[PDB]
Amino acid sequence: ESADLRALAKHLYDSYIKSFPLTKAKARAILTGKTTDKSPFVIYDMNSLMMGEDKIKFKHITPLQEQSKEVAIRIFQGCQFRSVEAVQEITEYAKSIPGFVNLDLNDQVTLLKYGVHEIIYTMLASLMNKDGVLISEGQGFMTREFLKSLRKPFGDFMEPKFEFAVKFNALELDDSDLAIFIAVIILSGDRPGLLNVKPIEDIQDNLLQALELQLKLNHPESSQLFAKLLQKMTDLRQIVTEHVQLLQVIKKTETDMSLHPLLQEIYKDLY
Ligand SMILES: CN(CCOc1ccc(C[C@@H]2SC(=O)NC2=O)cc1)c1ccccn1
Repeated sequence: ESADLRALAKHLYDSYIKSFPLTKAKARAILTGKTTDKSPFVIYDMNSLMMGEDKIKFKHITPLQEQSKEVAIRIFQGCQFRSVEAVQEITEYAKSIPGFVNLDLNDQVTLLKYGVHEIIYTMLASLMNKDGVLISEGQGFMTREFLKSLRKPFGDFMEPKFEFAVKFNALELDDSDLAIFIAVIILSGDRPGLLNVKPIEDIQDNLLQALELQLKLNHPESSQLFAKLLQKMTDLRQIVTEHVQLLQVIKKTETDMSLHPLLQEIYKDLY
């Protein structure tokens, strides 16, 4: 019934607020000009990239990769580092979805493993506009053209995300909508190697109802927003497979690669 669907929507939105530091609301403000405390440092070329990394050096030190390697790869490892952090926030959020923790532990792993990237790219869109993407928790803004200049391999790993983002952001979803959308993505019963599909689908069915109600109430005038949003799920899935193909190419043609352990777990045998 409706009351429970709304309570489910709010539960998810609250845990979403607690699990993810940089929400779309905060992100759009920064990208717009609101919040009077700092303007994002913009990296649009190699000089600015240097100045950006220097400023980070004026500050304390953090276990990362303080250059001596190629730009395209530092940037590449930078995204992966941020992804490791994302996996932890997303996993915490996943555990807040009613029913999730009670699913077979193996399926939780599988759902997480296949849904984490689709969620990372969904959340990333919130930090992107047609010209760039926020980095360092809003501290910075790296341009789309700069990312597209990196040597060919790495020069085009973000372009598909930007293209998806522009389309996705045109739906103008807010955080309360995204929180439910993300839950629907995690609770996908079509993931490879699932042992108990039934339990997963019943949870997703409730999530879908809650999402539909949310979009109708929060966006009364947006015609077929629900259906359009569900279709974006095909694009997200494609972005992930593309990315995995690009990772294979790199592993096959780069001297060496090196992927963070947590990411190694996620990528080990994935679509
Ligand atoms: C926050 N930014 C913005 C771009 O942000 C991302 C792009 C792709 C991912 C997915 C990663 S990259 C990989 O191979 N596997 C993954 O899970 C995650 C974030 C940066 C950009 C440069 C340096 C540090 N930070």
